[PDB]
Amino acid sequence: PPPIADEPLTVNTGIYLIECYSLDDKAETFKVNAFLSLSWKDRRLAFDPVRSGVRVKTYEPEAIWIPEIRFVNVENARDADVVDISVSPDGTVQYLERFSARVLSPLDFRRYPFDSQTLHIYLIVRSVDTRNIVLAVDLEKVGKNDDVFLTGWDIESFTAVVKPANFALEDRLESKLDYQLRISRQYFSYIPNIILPMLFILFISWTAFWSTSYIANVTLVVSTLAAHIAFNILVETNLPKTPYMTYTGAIIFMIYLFYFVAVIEVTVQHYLKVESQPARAASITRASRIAFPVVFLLANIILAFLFFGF
Amino acid sequence: PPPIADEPLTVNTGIYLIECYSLDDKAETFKVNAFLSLSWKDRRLAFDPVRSGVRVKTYEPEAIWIPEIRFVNVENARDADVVDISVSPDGTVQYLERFSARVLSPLDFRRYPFDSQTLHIYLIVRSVDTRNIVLAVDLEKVGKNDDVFLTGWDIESFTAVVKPANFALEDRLESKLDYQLRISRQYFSYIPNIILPMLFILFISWTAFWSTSYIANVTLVVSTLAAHIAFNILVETNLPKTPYMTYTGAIIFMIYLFYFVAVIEVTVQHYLKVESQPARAASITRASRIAFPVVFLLANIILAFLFFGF
Amino acid sequence: PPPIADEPLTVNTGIYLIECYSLDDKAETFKVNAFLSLSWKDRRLAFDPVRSGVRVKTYEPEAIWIPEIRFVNVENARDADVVDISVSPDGTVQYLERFSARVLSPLDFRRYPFDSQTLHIYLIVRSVDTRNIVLAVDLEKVGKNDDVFLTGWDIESFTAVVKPANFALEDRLESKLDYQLRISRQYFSYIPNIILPMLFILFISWTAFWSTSYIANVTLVVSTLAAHIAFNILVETNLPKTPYMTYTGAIIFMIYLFYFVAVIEVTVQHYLKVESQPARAASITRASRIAFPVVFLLANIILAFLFFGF
Amino acid sequence: PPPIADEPLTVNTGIYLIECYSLDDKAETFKVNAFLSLSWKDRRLAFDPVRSGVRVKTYEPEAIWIPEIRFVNVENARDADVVDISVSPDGTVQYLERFSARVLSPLDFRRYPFDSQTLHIYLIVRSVDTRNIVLAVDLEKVGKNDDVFLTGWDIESFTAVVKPANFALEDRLESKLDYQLRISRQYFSYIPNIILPMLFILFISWTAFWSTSYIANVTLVVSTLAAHIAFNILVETNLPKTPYMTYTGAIIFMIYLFYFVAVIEVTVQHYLKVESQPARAASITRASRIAFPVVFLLANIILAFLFFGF
Amino acid sequence: PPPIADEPLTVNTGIYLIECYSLDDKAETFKVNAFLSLSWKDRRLAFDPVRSGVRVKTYEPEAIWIPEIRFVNVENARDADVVDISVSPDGTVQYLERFSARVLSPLDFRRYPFDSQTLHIYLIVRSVDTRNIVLAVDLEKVGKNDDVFLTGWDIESFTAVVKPANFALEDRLESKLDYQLRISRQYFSYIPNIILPMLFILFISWTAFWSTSYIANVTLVVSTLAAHIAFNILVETNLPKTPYMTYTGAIIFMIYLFYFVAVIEVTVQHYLKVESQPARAASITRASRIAFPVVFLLANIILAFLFFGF
Ligand SMILES: [Cl-]
Ligand SMILES: [Cl-]
Ligand SMILES: [Cl-]
Ligand SMILES: [Cl-]
Ligand SMILES: [Cl-]
Ligand code: NA
Repeated sequence: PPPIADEPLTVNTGIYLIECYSLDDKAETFKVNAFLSLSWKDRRLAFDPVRSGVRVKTYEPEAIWIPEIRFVNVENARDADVVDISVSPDGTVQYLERFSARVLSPLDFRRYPFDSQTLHIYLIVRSVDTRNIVLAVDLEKVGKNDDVFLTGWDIESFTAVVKPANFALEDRLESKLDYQLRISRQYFSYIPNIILPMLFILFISWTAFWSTSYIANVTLVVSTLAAHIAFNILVETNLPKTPYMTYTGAIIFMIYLFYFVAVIEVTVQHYLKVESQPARAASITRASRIAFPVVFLLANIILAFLFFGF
Repeated sequence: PPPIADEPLTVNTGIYLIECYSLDDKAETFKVNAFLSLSWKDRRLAFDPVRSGVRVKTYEPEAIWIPEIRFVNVENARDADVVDISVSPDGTVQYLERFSARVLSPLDFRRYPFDSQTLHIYLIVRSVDTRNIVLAVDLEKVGKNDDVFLTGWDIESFTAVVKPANFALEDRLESKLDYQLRISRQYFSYIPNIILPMLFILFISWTAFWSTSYIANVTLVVSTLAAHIAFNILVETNLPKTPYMTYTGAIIFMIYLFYFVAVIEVTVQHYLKVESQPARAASITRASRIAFPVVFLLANIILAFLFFGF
Repeated sequence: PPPIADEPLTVNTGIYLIECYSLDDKAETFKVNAFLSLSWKDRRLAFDPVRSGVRVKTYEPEAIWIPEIRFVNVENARDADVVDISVSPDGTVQYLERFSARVLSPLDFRRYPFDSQTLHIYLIVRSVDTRNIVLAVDLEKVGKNDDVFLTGWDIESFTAVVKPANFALEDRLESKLDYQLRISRQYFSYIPNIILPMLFILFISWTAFWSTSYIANVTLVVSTLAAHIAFNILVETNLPKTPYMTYTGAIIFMIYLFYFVAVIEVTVQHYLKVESQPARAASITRASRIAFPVVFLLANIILAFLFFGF
Repeated sequence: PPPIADEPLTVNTGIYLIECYSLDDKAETFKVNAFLSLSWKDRRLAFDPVRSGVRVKTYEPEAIWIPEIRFVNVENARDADVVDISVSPDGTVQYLERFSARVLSPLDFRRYPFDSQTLHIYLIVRSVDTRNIVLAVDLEKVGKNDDVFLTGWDIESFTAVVKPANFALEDRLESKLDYQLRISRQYFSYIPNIILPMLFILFISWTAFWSTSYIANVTLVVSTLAAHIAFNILVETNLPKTPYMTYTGAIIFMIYLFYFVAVIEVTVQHYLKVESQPARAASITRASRIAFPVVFLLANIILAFLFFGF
Repeated sequence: PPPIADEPLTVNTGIYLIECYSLDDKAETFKVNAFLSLSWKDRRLAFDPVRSGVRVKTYEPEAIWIPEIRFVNVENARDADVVDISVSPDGTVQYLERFSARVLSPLDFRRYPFDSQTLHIYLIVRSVDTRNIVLAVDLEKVGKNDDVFLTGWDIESFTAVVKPANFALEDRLESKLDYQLRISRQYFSYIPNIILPMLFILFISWTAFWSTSYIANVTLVVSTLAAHIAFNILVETNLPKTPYMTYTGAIIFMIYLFYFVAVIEVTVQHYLKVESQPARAASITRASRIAFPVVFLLANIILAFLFFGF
């Protein structure tokens, strides 16, 4: 029974985040729990405060026509309880539900761990026999409690794109809204647990530049190479497989390269010094001691600029 | 109460993909979210545009006879919300639901990670008292939304096989339709994370051909063997166990052989060179320095041709 | 309202496998999706083709008395949707449902990975006021679609044990039927990924018989020992804890022993050859070179006979 | 509408275990599938065999008053299908359901892997308008199926404590019954997969007492220590964190000590023999060769006695 | 349709914890099973004990108006069974349900494993047309059974904050109540499994100060470095990623630093002693032997004070 109309029906939406949680990097999903609030004019429900009863009447959902509002990107239909439906004298219906869903929104891992993400909640409504278009009432979209926390992320803002995207799908009009939760990863913990140990085992690796023993050098460089393989695995398992190159994906690969030519060096110095050519072996190692750290820091400046400063 | 009929009821089908997600290589399952669209003529519902009310009349599912449409490959029956049901005057019914399922479709791992897959969604309907045959009207089959993304995969196309498979099952005829989602894996991230590190440690393995010390060579070759074991484990656990040989399964196995024969060699060189026979020790080691890369690259050309070019 | 009867009621059962999947070795459970088909005579529903309507009458489940058929081994009650109910003029009811459950059946790992299993689906019905006995209609019993696949398994047959097992449970007579799905693991993939690498690292361990270097030998034997521990873990974690000895559990253990006495040997040779007693050390090692492969191949002949050929 | 009562209603309870499964040591939960049977006198339901119908008639659950029987230690309320309800002419009601739940009962890990547990299923009933008390009818509590199995566990018995604990909770009387499933871990597989390898790498560790080589000793003792850490990890991840000390927790911890002072020995001997003090170095090592196995074996006697023999 | 009122409707609340379980550190959620008890005056229900039946009358929830009481920090709506509804003649309703939910409360990992937590359960009710204020009756709040246990945690208390926080949300008043479960972690098992082994491998690492062999020293220090990397991973994977520094995260990091300068030292000793400057190379190593344990103990006092002593 949609309200009989001379024009497009505006349903006013707002979302108030109550709890936010389980951001899944591999899955690129997050779970949300909130108030969805809808409001629309059905004048067939209009009344007189004095002549009709009291100020607002409440109906349960089976009474009224309610628009079917679905979230566009969600694994399953949201789980919702209807909190209230209240009709105002002029025919204004105010609906409030409390819902929970896990949303599917893509993530950009290019600056990971140093990445910020903008999560989307898309609302659509589909027209039949009268047009529906969604729009946002900003006073009920303000959207967060001060206790809302998303673990391991700082929550920057929750807002909505006010103009909907109206389009045709299978010979009917659909109206879509984009709600945006922007967040920034807390990169802190990555430093003691990942970045710094990586660095230590690399530096320890090239400690072999002040040594002449082939077996101690092989032992060093391959030990440290092992731990770097473990860190690459540790990191890679908690990330999805991207078509593109992440920032620490880049530095981790770069590191593989430094390990390779460090092994080339130790091998070459050893060969030279069983060739009775210790002058040239020694001059290579003397050089590496400067070359390796410097080219590392240069490559890292270049890399960092490439990912962040461009 | 089926529509009483003069011959088979054609149910016209379509699927419009909204979301795709959770492609599970081990499970060989993927999760889909879509519009299922059915239309059929039940003339008992035919009516009067002028005499009765409005142009098109709408029903809820409890009123009308609906055909029972099942998916063949699914863990469970779909979770569906009925979006709308609309009947036209001549008795044409248009049914629209939004469903979610995890589909069970087999995958071919032979060219993995460079593999391409065709996922299937099967619709069957079972007849009673008159035959039902499902068929596809392409305008509601057009499938993909343009933002459908399957993480770590490129979605190349979504189409439907127009001719249904009509056959006999338990003394009634069933009609089955095959919808096909073709996709290709994104192999990129495999290169920095698996292939290149694998190659690097194999090369580091061969650095022992320019050394004469048994212990540094053993240390080298068994260390790199260790990391290669780790890679074959990492790779193998994220894959199902196939009756056939996968491409990177082949290259990984081959790598095992190069490790073994490398060990045989270092062992042999050391033995010869404690046998007071450095002429043949040195000549073996020198030979291997050319032999191993050459045979590796030849084996890889042979293999790549074997898997892809065949 | 059970059919009032002059005799114990035969419910004819049958199962048609549509989907098979998720065989979980650790849990010893597998998931199935199929047709359950029932037929029984309720004469109260009997009617006349000529005077009564025409040939077959259809009911909803709430119309008819339906027998409660439960699966004996299932974690939870199955999820079933009723496909059809058809009554024939004489009072024969033909019921058809589509269900999905995870069946819980024990597995025999003695010959793992080279092993066959017989999976069971048990149906009971519980009698009241009239006896129920279940039995199978063999032609509504053809079990499979030609598209059923169980990952990592070859499906040999799906049949039903024709004579039911009738017994008393909680002071009433219950009737049980045994449906049997026999399967054999595809051992292929175990060979390149587990078995052969295990062997290689064992042989690599034995190169220490051609070396007199204590440290290169200790390095060898403990390195490969490490890899064998890793393989033991890889295999055993994907298995349940059996009260008995699995086949590859045995060979993995046997391998542990060969590693131990290899360490003993390496130890004894080094000790003998630092006491200036190299003659007997050398002849020990010489012997080992023959003994270890000989006793390995023998122990394995013994074991393989013991598990499979006995 | 409870049965009109001149006294407390005794509901007679019984449970028949059908399937048992998923004992989770970490969670301390197990999953059960069984018959719950209740019986009580509701005289309001009394009737005349001759005047009324037949001997006994059947109800669906909302016709009759049924007691609300809940499991006390359980994650969520059970999933139950009501199998039958039968009222006897005198007003005796016999209720039967088949339920499935995961039960939460604590486990005692002190003698693990050699530990036995008693799993509990607790029933409460809560009074209104007349007191309800649960009590146990042993003839329908009788056993499990004889095919009931709990993986990697031997099932000792299933019995019930006949006297209930009737007590006050939130100003009404609740009656609680304790059903006890006694079980014993099957420790077998722990011996080939955990105990024996642990020992082997420990002995291999002590092989360094017959060596004077500093580096072969460090390589030995440190390699084996690595594998022991791997075992400690493997074991501890499948167990919950106890405020107390387990048996293999003790054994593993002890082993750490033996590795440590083994390292101390190796270090002290090398130091002594670069002090040109080989007399006492050799005498230390010579002693260790006896002391380590002896103090180990006696410490194990002490430990075993301390945990098990009390 | 709430009870018609001249003032705010007070719903009196209480929670009695029955089972507690699944505290999840990374998710920062825990699962609870309890009694929710609500009581309020709805006078429309008032009655005469004598004319109608008995003293107190019972309803099913669908008859009466019940307040919608929601939990604030919870993932999905709780699963609830209504245990009892009892109306007193004056119109006082006493409602009792048994619920289970996973609550989402933040955790403070700063002193981990030595950390204490206060978990929160928040109840809101939302006003319409009459104010609702939740408040708590202490007698049905007693909250624990003497058997409530949370694995790996000791439970200090369960209480509720008596004053509700009444505030305005979306132009209706909401009343919120704070129940507090205080728990403290059981750190015991962390000592044998994590802390002490970490310490052993660090000490074993420092044995390299009593040795002059470069290769035995790098073998020592990098082996132990490996095992410590493994401990850091073992710990980090069972913890969430905090914006701050945890206590054992701090000591783990500090340990990394000690490994780094141990490597620097070992490297420097070797370099000086191939530079023919053994006097103070040796005197450096002599110093390290005291310095490292002393600075370790001072850094640990400093750190421990810093975390716990404030
Ligand atoms: Cl050297
Ligand atoms: Cl050598
Ligand atoms: Cl040697
Ligand atoms: Cl030495
Ligand atoms: Cl040295
Ligand atoms: Na070494």
